[PDB]
Amino acid sequence: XXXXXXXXXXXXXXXXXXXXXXXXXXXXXXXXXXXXXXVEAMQAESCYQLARSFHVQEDYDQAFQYYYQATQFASSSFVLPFFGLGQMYIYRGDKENASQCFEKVLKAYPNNYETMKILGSLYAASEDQEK
Repeated sequence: XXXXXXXXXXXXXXXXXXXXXXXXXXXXXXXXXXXXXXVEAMQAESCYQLARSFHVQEDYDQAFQYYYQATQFASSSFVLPFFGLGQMYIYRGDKENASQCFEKVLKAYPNNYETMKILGSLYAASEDQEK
């Protein structure tokens, strides 16, 4: 109602479309937000939504690349990217970097049930008594 012109607004629209099941609108909004000023290497939401579209489709290589790009883009929302990206390590067969990303996510937000469950499963599968 206010104005759909904006990189952050485009990212929010893409996220709301990807949550509502609409990958074309998400891709278009991501491209428009990456093309527009204010969002070239300062917005994790575009590459984050691209990596989530690839993750939901089981495209973990491009999803991991877009997750790393989003994590390099915006640290202040890094609980969102690395929680995906370490899960891409779960796709890769690398529990160490996955546990590192999940530990960073847990240090950012210690109230996440899903990240806590994933870290518990990873520690029970591959961790010693000191962990």
